[PDB]
Amino acid sequence: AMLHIDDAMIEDAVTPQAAQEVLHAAFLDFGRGSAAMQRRVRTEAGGVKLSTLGAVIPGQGVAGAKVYTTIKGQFQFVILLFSAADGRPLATCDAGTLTRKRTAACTVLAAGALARPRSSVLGLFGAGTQGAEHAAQLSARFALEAILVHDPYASPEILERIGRRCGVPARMAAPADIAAQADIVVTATRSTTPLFAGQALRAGAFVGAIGSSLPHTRELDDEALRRARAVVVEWREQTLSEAGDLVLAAPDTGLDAKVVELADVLAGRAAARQADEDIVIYKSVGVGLEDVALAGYAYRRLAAQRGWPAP
Amino acid sequence: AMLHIDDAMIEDAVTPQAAQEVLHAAFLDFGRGSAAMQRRVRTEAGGVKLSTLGAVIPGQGVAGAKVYTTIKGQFQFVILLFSAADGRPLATCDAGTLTRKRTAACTVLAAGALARPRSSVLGLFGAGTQGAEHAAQLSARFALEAILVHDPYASPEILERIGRRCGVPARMAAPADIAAQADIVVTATRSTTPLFAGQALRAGAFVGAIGSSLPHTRELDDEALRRARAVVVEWREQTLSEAGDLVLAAPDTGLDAKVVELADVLAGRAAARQADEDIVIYKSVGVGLEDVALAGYAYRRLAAQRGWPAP
Ligand SMILES: [Cl-]
Ligand SMILES: [Cl-]
Ligand SMILES: [Cl-]
Ligand SMILES: [Cl-]
Ligand SMILES: [Cl-]
Ligand SMILES: [Cl-]
Ligand SMILES: [Cl-]
Repeated sequence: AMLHIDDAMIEDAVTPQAAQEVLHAAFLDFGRGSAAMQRRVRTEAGGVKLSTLGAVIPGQGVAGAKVYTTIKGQFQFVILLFSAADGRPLATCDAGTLTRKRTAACTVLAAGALARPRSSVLGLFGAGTQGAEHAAQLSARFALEAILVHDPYASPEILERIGRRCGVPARMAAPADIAAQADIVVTATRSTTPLFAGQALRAGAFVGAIGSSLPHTRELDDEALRRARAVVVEWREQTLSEAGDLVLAAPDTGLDAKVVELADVLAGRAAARQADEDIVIYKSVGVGLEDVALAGYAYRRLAAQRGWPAP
Repeated sequence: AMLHIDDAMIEDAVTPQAAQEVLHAAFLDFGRGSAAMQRRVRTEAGGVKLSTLGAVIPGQGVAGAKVYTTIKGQFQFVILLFSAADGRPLATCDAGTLTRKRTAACTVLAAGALARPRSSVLGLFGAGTQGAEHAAQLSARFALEAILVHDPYASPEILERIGRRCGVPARMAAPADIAAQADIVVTATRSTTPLFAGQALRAGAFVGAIGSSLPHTRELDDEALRRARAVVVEWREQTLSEAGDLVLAAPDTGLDAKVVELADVLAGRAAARQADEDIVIYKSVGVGLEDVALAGYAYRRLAAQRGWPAP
């Protein structure tokens, strides 16, 4: 059997701040052209979908792919890691915990660069495990004073849990109230219609639209995209095909000319925010660079800990 | 964790004849539209390539992807196999031996359909792993009396091993003499340019061009394509994009109108050979249907033997 890195191993091996460092470096490599990704490709027959994506990151000594089935809208994932030094397979890796940490770490990287530095109100659409991870990681990055939550399944107990975890009081709020009050809005839903009116967004707001990989899902309306100074994506290529919202946006939004790549933001090449008033949208799809980079870092850390071979 | 199938397990679990039966059935399914494939996709950075391809084959209860690195022409292959019934990951599978077996098995299916039935002279370009496996499986399928081999780098021992494995006298021969004398020609090299003059090919010949899957390399020349009655491919979408033997063809060759898919040949829909004198070319690049189908067969067979869960 190949070495298998499971979710519990990832939970202990990868801190949010390590995840942010690893992803920052991998994106800088991607921007310099010293790392490469495979776009997400989907195949389907008999109601069973198979998808693949991946990356080659020689700067971190790894290459890999994430492969997964989709059946009735449910996913089962395997990440497979190889050595970039000699090409040999290294390990398989669960995707659940890794994806939770990765999604919030990328949102933090983007908000750190593009949200107002003194942001103090976080709005959350969806307060399950991904929403809560975003709240924890963002609370560590910003001096937050409130977390406003919209999720019909949040309970007073979930709110106290998240509040205690973050050290910031969390409370329920209506969608229009979140949009109007929040400096940073994260949307983490399988919605197929817009979560709030673009008109309602606070001046200066950063929106991290995480949403879903599933067909027909979208969270933002044309107005939000039209209002935005910039729409930050992981990769020009994939994110402009993949995402429901970006593909749908009519020529009116001017979306095209305002799309900027995360690597350019992180490298300090984009100058995306011109003014305090600017709205910035970050659209996350998950690209193969991110999974591979974090699984490689986990492999390296667990190997050192356990006497596994170096990548 | 995951169950793993290694190269030694495939060597023992998978005969050529079984591989041919499994692959013939998978192609029929693909031909009927009930199975689907992912084209090969290649990603490269810092001299390290990562490739993926795969398939969903509900009829055989499996889906999966082969993922491999290439570093200086050297490959490391792993198949990730999933259940088409419930989507769950079933196994990792080393795929060195699998790849070797499936490529030769598919060429034997094509030759069985398209070469002269009483073919007795095999011409082989390339006496390495791939060429030798083709010679072995063809020696079982046809009543061969001679194997004529050209490989500019091979030692006398390699040739002696081929003769012994095949139970057929094997000798070194000049490319022009091979082309002139062979009933079946297999090209299994990394040559970037044609190996012999297409004008030299014997009337009636079946030519299995296996070595090239880069759009800038070709093993056959334009005259070969012109002379050929039919050029049979595994899947038009992939082959016509990848195979330099086809990409670089002059319009002169009439290639467009003579391309036929392997599934239509195996289903008895194609009638590709119109005359004994006809030359027929099979251009192979390797496609994900073959990998998935053979990995599923191996899994099922080993699972029955070892008590592993059913797909
Ligand atoms: Cl790609
Ligand atoms: Cl500020
Ligand atoms: Cl959206
Ligand atoms: Cl910026
Ligand atoms: Cl298909
Ligand atoms: Cl005959
Ligand atoms: Cl292959």
